[PDB]
Amino acid sequence: GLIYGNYLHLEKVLNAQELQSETKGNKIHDEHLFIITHQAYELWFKQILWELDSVREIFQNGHVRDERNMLKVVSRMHRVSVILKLLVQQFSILETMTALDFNDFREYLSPASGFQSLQFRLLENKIGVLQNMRVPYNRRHYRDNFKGEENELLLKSEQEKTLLELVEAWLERTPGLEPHGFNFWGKLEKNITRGLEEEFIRIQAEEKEEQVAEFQKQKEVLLSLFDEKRHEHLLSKGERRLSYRALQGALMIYFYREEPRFQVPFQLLTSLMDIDSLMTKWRYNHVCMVHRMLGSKAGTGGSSGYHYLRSTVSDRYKVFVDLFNLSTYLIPRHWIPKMNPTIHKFLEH
Amino acid sequence: GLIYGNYLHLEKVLNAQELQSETKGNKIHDEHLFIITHQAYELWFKQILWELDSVREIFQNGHVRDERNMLKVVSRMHRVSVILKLLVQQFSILETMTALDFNDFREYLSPASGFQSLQFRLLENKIGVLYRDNFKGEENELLLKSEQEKTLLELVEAWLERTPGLEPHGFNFWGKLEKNITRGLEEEFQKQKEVLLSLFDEKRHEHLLSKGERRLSYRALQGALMIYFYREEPRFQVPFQLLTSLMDIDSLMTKWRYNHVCMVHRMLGSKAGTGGSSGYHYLRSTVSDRYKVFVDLFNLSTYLIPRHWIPKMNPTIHKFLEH
Amino acid sequence: GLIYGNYLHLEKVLNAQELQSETKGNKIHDEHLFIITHQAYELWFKQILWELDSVREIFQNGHVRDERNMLKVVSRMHRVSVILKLLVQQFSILETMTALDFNDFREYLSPASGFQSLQFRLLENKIGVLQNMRVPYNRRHYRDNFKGEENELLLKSEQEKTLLELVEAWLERTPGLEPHGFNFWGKLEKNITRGLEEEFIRIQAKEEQVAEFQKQKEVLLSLFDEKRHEHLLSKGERRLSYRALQGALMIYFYREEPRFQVPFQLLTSLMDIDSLMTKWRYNHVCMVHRMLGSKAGTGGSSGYHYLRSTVSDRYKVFVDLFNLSTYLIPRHWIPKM
Amino acid sequence: GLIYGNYLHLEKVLNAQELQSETKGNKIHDEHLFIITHQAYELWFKQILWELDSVREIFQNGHVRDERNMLKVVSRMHRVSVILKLLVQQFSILETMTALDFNDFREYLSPASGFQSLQFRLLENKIGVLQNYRDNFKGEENELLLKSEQEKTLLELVEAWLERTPGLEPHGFNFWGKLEKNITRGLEEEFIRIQAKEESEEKEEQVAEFQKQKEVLLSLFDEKRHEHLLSKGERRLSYRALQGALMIYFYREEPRFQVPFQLLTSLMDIDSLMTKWRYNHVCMVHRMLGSKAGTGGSSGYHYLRSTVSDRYKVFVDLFNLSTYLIPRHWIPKM
Ligand code: HEM
Ligand code: HEM
Ligand code: HEM
Ligand code: HEM
Ligand SMILES: N[C@@H](Cc1c[nH]c2ccccc12)C(=O)O
Ligand SMILES: N[C@@H](Cc1c[nH]c2ccccc12)C(=O)O
Ligand SMILES: N[C@@H](Cc1c[nH]c2ccccc12)C(=O)O
Ligand SMILES: N[C@@H](Cc1c[nH]c2ccccc12)C(=O)O
Ligand SMILES: N[C@@H](Cc1c[nH]c2ccccc12)C(=O)O
Ligand SMILES: N[C@@H](Cc1c[nH]c2ccccc12)C(=O)O
Ligand SMILES: N[C@@H](Cc1c[nH]c2ccccc12)C(=O)O
Ligand SMILES: N[C@@H](Cc1c[nH]c2ccccc12)C(=O)O
Repeated sequence: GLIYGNYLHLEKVLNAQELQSETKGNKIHDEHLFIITHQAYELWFKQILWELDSVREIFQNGHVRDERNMLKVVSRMHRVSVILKLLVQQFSILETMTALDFNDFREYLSPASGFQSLQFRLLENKIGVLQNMRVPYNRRHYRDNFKGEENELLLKSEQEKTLLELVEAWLERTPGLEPHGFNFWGKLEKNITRGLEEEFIRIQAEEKEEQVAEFQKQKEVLLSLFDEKRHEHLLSKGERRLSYRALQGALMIYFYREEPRFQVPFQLLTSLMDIDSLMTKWRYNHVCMVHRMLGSKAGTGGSSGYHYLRSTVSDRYKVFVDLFNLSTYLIPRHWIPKMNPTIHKFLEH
Repeated sequence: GLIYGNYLHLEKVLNAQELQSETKGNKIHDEHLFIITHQAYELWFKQILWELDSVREIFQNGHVRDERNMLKVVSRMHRVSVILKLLVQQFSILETMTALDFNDFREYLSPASGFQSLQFRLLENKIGVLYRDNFKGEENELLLKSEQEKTLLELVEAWLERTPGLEPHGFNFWGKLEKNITRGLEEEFQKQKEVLLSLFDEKRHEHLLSKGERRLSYRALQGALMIYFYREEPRFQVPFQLLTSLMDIDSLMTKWRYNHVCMVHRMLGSKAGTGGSSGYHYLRSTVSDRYKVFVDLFNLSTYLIPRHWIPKMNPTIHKFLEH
Repeated sequence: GLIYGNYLHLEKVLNAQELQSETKGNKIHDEHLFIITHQAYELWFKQILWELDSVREIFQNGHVRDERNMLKVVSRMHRVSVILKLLVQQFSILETMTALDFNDFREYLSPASGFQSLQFRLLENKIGVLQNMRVPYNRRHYRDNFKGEENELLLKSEQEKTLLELVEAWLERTPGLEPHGFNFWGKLEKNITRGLEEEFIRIQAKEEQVAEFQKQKEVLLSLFDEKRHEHLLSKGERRLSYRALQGALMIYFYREEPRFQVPFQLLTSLMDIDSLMTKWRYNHVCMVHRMLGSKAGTGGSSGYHYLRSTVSDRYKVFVDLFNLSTYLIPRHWIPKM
Repeated sequence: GLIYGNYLHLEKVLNAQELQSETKGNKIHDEHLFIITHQAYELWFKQILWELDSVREIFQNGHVRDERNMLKVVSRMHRVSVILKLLVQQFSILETMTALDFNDFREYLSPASGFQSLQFRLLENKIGVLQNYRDNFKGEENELLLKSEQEKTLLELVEAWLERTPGLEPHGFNFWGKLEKNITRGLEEEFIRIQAKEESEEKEEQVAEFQKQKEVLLSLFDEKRHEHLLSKGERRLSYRALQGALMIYFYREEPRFQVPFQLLTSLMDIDSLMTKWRYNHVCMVHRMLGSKAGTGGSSGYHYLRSTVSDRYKVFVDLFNLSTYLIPRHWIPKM
């Protein structure tokens, strides 16, 4: 007969708390809070990876093509986002430890650090952090912190398809992009040209000289969206992550989100942004706690400490930057290519 | 030397997830979340036990008498509050599991249930909640001892009885208080008068104690009111924070029970639980003041009077209640 | 050009703070907190009403029929829940006021109370709380607080279609229920009857299980008892029509089918809102207990004891959505498509 | 008789919502959310100002000297951080507005913006955000803003109180003189240990780390270095207020120091939460605008990112004192 403790394997979970300060002569009371906190984070990291891998598989094995699977995909991605909120507020518990009491056992931690968290790196990689985009500390690649089987695992996570790459391929298949079909991009380029011209004609008919200047730059940006060569250049700089065609699909889903087939997909894209946003907030809440804990002391793990972490709060680690930056090309509602009754029907369940 | 995963014994923590649906033929994806969620709770239960026992020990070994320890005491108790708030919020994660998906692996859980959580019971007992069939062997022992050892309620109680100002040949708070309330009432209804004076009925209080309506002794109650009214006095400041934290822990506990109820409702409807209870209904009954260990601290708000009525503290007792 | 303060009408919002303790002689510092806190609850009440009326309108005027609008409906209802979530937590700001400090200005408040909040009642009604659902004290006093224009709005909020009623009509049109078509209810009764029979066979092949089985057979088959449904629909155990219940269950079982994906989100949101309204009632209670103890309320209720009575399923407008969990069956039994 | 709606002045509060999009024809449903959200923020800003001024007065009028008042001071300061935490969470509400729906009424907002929030500026100044923006303000509002720059800030008031911390006096406990003495000996003893070790790469690694540590620790006792950093703005507290804060950190368990230590912790909490407000703000603004310039004239997203830095952290020094934490046995005995 199943027993709660055995089902949950608490004989392992609740016998995993060894205070290094205890195993060295003077246990420091607050080291217990320190271990439990990290262990709770790591248990949730594992859950995130579980969801994340299942969603990667759904894309990879072709099942995302069958649109009855979108509810499951969006519901699991949103769950990753919900766990991450919890992880962001979880720092409030560690923050009840003063820096003085932390100071009483910090000496027993060296040279271990969060640099040695296998799962945090797995998670970064599987979402789609580019290894060359990573802020360096001590002049070498992050994987130097791992050896053997763990190193092997990390390498596979750098090599296997990332959430970013999977979502990208799917985005490239978004209905409506086909030039000989609805031809979204063609119609969009045309409609933006018209809009601008009607807008310029309206303007030229202090405010004027300014509105002209304001017009002139909005025009450059909007029209630059159709410069594919410019995009390719920004791709290789890692300034952009998505392929030109994938950007098109994403924009297609933004504009026509209310169309029934695009409603859950638009929720997914929103979730992808949520997850980028939560991950960075995790980083920043981390940074704020570490400032109070260390001041400007160097880290047990070999970094500058507070200062290094601060530099990781940046778009370098924002995998779906392209989804955020699409808001740059938002246009007036009536500029958006109208849908005929055939494609309106194409995009119905 | 030391490595992250070894340090945290991730070898154990991250190798502790066995889907009962998987070992039984058809693995259900959402059972992983079900397992991880309970494991995170238990970890935090263990942390709470760790803080709680450490605070009980400070009361027990006499260190609480040394008032330089109050900061340690309040801060650890506040920490318990903070952890509990996260635990209340943590239900929102499990709530991303639809009842339908839950329904796909629930069959593999019987007869197990939360009734078998050792740490939850240890928690309730050590705080002062006044089922053990669900345990036996060595676990029944710890459970036994947690009922027999002095509770947080009893330890706070004794400490509350030693509160300065409560001695009849000293500042005589209680005598002075009955005088000022007898005066102020007749200076000024019958219903408030009835209630306010019943505070001075020690006999009524003892009767309510045995009835279980009240937990703290009469004397301990007096110290608590003394700390409320004079909380700004330096020696009472951190003690007042402590009383506040005790009340915090009480609310968060039932808020835990209640968020639990709301989720279980959506998961089970009116089905009976795997542990043999009526389920939702049974859980609804635990969200009551029967489980509120520090009810008296809440109830004291009944007897709050105008500032004027409060026994003026002369310069003698003022300098005494200075650090 | 417009300016922030003017745009937001801050000349109204930030000039709305009058400390009654200050008006009557002695300013008590924490009354400001007290005031701002309610004002913020009411701004959000207004917002909730705004989302809510607009979703009601989408149902009422037929727009929901075009499923293009389902993203809007679910986004706004989920928005209502996100706001309620914030409002549950907002109590922690007022909890930084000790009971002893509150007691220094409580006297200047009587006989006014939260009981006189028009928007809270509007919200209750527009979601769908019926007069019968209300606690006896509340039923004969909630409307006896307002007059004229406010009383006008209250009557409307009850006379007009509720979210409950509107969602009920729409659930009744759930594709799949039509007997000439997919005949969901017919297939379901057949499959469950077959399932129970296979199950009873398995248990006979092997004392507790037969007893468990029997209770479960009793409950499941009872689902198909429409008369029982109406009887319960009169003791107030149930609120939704029979057919609407079938639509809800249809959306649960077939939630992955694309036309049901967003509808399923909506039912979940509906339950979220119910939960969060009660968690609001309960956080409220927990606070008030520490503020009043056993003292009666300024509005004349018993205080703690009364408020605690509102933390009841009798106030859950969508109880049925919760209670359909009672009737969940193994995947295998669900009628195939 | 007093009535709820009247008490709260809801005739003002619930009649303050004017959708500009509506005023110009096409009502956009989400503009209402946008308005209510900002209005809620401003009510909470007002509450913060209220609490914050009350605490400033306690200091300014000398009431902090009477230590009866420390419970009030800390509880109100803690109250401020509890409000700020809600304000940070409050962004999640506005985040249920998509960028495309925001786009439908954004044009009606120009040229208003958060630059024109009076209360947010007052908040910054009163806490003590160093000057080195009033363009967006005029008239009486401009006046108030000046007054907030000239009146004593929370930072300045806490600084003065820290300068009066008991224990600092040289002919009394002489905390600083003793602290320097013990640090110097502590390091010299640590250095003896390292020297004893056998010549290795590890030993040199320990010597090298030691030297870096010794230099940092002992620079605590360089007052000229501190003054130089003050002038550069890289620091904010006087040298002596720093000694007081350190005194309170080290001896926090001493009864007279318990609640003051809570106070200092609360200050760091508020810095931490202000910057978390700015960053949550940033994250939302990126989804809303991408790289479009703000209606208020800034570059937008890029500008807001720059406000998320220690340039705005009023109590940096309280954070940076963790740089000088030492082993317990080096702390001067009482
Ligand atoms: C007192 C509390 C903490 C301190 C002082 C601290 C400090 C640091 C420091 C200084 C680093 C940079 C590496 C180094 O030089 O050591 C770091 C990295 C890291 N820490 Fe923390 N940390 C704390 C709490 C936590 C917690 C609770 C977690 C939960 C898993 C965590 C996870 C990580 C991770 C994943 C990294 C790598 C981050 C990256 O490179 O982006 N830390 N930490
Ligand atoms: C889908 C989620 C859950 C369901 C359906 C559920 C259901 C139940 C039920 C029906 C009971 C009463 C005993 C029984 O008949 O089995 C119970 C008890 C209990 N469960 Fe949960 N539960 C859930 C999640 C959790 C979680 C995540 C925890 C975290 C540790 C937890 C901890 C407890 C505790 C401590 C009790 C005993 C409570 C008391 O007696 O006051 N449960 N649960
Ligand atoms: C110190 C804080 C509070 C106390 C002591 C308190 C107390 C009470 C009491 C006693 C009642 C019952 C009516 C009566 O007899 O007066 C009540 C009802 C109510 N209050 Fe509060 N309250 C507090 C804060 C709030 C806040 C912040 C709100 C936010 C809007 C609020 C809104 C309401 C509402 C809507 C009702 C009617 C509830 C129902 O009928 O279910 N109250 N309150
Ligand atoms: C869709 C939502 C929002 C957007 C797109 C947005 C955008 C911006 C931008 C672009 C600026 C820089 C000035 C400019 O060029 O306009 C700014 C500043 C500011 N905003 Fe927001 N904002 C939003 C919501 C809010 C909310 C809810 C508040 C609450 C009061 C707020 C308060 C402020 C404040 C106080 C500033 C000045 C901050 C500083 O200069 O450090 N904003 N905002
Ligand atoms: N489901 C189809 C079509 C598709 C691709 N990307 C999409 C985005 C939104 C909606 C549909 C699609 C496929 O995967 O090939
Ligand atoms: N790197 C941290 C120490 C630390 C944080 N989390 C850890 C987990 C395990 C081991 C060490 C750590 C510091 O410099 O203070
Ligand atoms: N510390 C002393 C005095 C004391 C008892 N109870 C208190 C409550 C508040 C302040 C001081 C006390 C003791 O433990 O006996
Ligand atoms: N008692 C729960 C099952 C359950 C909840 N949490 C558990 C933890 C372990 C084992 C079983 C459970 C039910 O009736 O559905
Ligand atoms: N949208 C159609 C059909 C419908 C009713 N209820 C539904 C639930 C889910 C999907 C479609 C429907 C209508 O309103 O009449
Ligand atoms: N009913 C509350 C008083 C109260 C709570 N919230 C209010 C808002 C406005 C006016 C009065 C109130 C009591 O009995 O103490
Ligand atoms: N309260 C006294 C002494 C004092 C100043 N700073 C302190 C810090 C901690 C404890 C006491 C003090 C004063 O204001 O002058
Ligand atoms: N600054 C925002 C507009 C904005 C945000 N909050 C505001 C409050 C009032 C007026 C305008 C705003 C933008 O550039 O899009």
